Amino acid sequence: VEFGDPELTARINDAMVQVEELLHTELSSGEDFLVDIVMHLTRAGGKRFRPMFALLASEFGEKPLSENVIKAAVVVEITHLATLYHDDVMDEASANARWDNSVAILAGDILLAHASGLMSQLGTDTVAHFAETFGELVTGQMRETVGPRDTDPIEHYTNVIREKTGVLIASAGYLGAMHAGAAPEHIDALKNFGAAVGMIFQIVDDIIDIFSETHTPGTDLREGVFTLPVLYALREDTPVGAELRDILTGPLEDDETVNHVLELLSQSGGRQAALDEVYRYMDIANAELDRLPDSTVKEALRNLATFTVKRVGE
Amino acid sequence: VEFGDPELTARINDAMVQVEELLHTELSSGEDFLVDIVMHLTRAGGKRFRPMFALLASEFGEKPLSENVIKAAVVVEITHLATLYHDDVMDEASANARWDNSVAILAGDILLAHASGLMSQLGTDTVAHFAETFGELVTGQMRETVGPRDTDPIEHYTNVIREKTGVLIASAGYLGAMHAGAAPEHIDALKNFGAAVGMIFQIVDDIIDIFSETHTPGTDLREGVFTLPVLYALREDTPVGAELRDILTGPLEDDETVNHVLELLSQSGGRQAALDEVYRYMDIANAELDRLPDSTVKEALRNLATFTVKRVGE
Ligand code: DMA
Ligand code: DMA
Ligand SMILES: [Ca+2]
Ligand SMILES: [Ca+2]
Ligand SMILES: [Ca+2]
Ligand SMILES: [Ca+2]
Ligand SMILES: [Ca+2]
Ligand SMILES: [Ca+2]
Repeated sequence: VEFGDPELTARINDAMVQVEELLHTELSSGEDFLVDIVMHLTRAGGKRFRPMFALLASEFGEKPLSENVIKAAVVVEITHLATLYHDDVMDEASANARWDNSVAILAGDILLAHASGLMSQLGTDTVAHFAETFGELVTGQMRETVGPRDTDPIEHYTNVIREKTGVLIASAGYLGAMHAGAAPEHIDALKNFGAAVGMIFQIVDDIIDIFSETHTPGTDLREGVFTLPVLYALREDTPVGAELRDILTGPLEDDETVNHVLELLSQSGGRQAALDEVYRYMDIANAELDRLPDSTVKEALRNLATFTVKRVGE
Repeated sequence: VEFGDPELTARINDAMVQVEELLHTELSSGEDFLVDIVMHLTRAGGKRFRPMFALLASEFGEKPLSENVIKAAVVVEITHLATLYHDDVMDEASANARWDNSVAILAGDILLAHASGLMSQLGTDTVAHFAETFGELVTGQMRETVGPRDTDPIEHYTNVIREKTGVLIASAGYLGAMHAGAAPEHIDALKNFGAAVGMIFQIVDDIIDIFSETHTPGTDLREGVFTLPVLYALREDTPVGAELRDILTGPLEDDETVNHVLELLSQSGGRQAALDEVYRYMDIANAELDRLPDSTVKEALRNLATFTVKRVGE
């Protein structure tokens, strides 16, 4: 990406190239018929936020951007891609679709095999950390799939994001810093910062989905997914809260009902409630950066979080 | 199981209990809603052939049946269960079935997370070995899914079994022996023996599916899966080979066509061709046991293979 420091920008950009090379090698490893399938399902790329965060984190150690830092970053990104493959097959909830599903399940699995190969060269602490991280991630997908049962819907939603999204970003910071040989306190801070940042990104995304116009809103609503601002509004002891409770159980479908709900939400206190929750995570993020030495990298991380927050408020 | 040595029988049976305990702990670890799902999909158990083979293999090391041997065995069995979960979802090729599929995909994934936790305590060599093994296994499932393309159907079939089945049994022998501290030659022999045995079990199973009566035959045929004896028969320059080629492309369905094919196969040389291939693997198996010290455990392994072979010939 682009930071204040142009010296930083260049170092990082060079490392991102090394990450992309090793990643491509792994995605294209194996028997022809299998590689063909993986390459056809290749997502067409991404922002690579997770490996970049791992690279930034490594700047706090004695060996920034070293070969094992690049390898850890690739492990994190491979894991990310594997989960997308498995998540996509489940978003699907005749025989040319049952084939498509087998294929993506196996693509996700071969990716995990590749990731494990690299982790074997990174050490058992990485494997242990990965096992916990991937377990959490899978727990988040299961949690989302089963729903809130009879728990508080806001706690459920928070848990789903912490697990499905937060932990892997926390892991990028952890592994980036650890394989750079950073101090334990700094490793821990970057891990915690990643977790807080994961919460910020998702809640901000959810706010935008409901309250913004153009770069149509209400995507989550149509699918029947009620995110933080909606959950807060449904809680209110007001006429708007009451009307939202009475509508948001029945048939979700026609555009007119969706647009009425969207207006109700704009009349509710849900946006600001979600935004205050974003601010609380930003306070957490800032407290973690507090544990790190002042530097342009620290400020680049702070800005990553702050810029996201500013998409929805100040 | 039951071997000649009753002293062996007791040692092994005690270790299998320890394997079952740790396995159950892992399958039942995690959040309530996730454990509930895993336990509901628990296969209802199995023969545990793979962990038993790992335990037998460890008898050739300085530390037979030690705690890490038990842990390796559980890793192999967890991996086995994970692949079944993913394989089952693909054998499936409306919304209460799309839910069932997400669930099994995630169950297989949480199992891999559990396996990785244990491997982190077993060392990087185990993780490396696992990465290769699981990669092969996934390659076999993909290979079966895509079909033989334009390769020799017999080579394809052999590759599918070596990868889908053989490698994990080879891995049980490898890991059992290695974590017992066996000598490299012995570790290697037990690994190779496991691979040969995997081929024997599957080909014998396929022969039985076609040529036996009661403990109905032709399961694979109905599903359109042509195993070794069928592939050999389809190769023959005889009237029976010609008639099989002309039938085994068209509509596979009615019982009368199935039963006619079954009779044709009994008139062909396919059974004996498959059986000679079994004998060739048995020769390989015996050559591997040759590398191991004489002992009741060696003979128990030999008998495991020999007893299987005798289900279909002498
Ligand atoms: C593993 C993982 C988080 C996949 C995508 O999750 P998501 O459902 O938040 O993404 P999308 O909404 O695009 O399906
Ligand atoms: C991972 C794995 C080998 C699952 C079962 O394979 P299979 O298709 O041979 O078993 P089944 O024939 O019972 O589906
Ligand atoms: Ca999804
Ligand atoms: Ca969104
Ligand atoms: Ca309004
Ligand atoms: Ca199957
Ligand atoms: Ca069978
Ligand atoms: Ca006959």
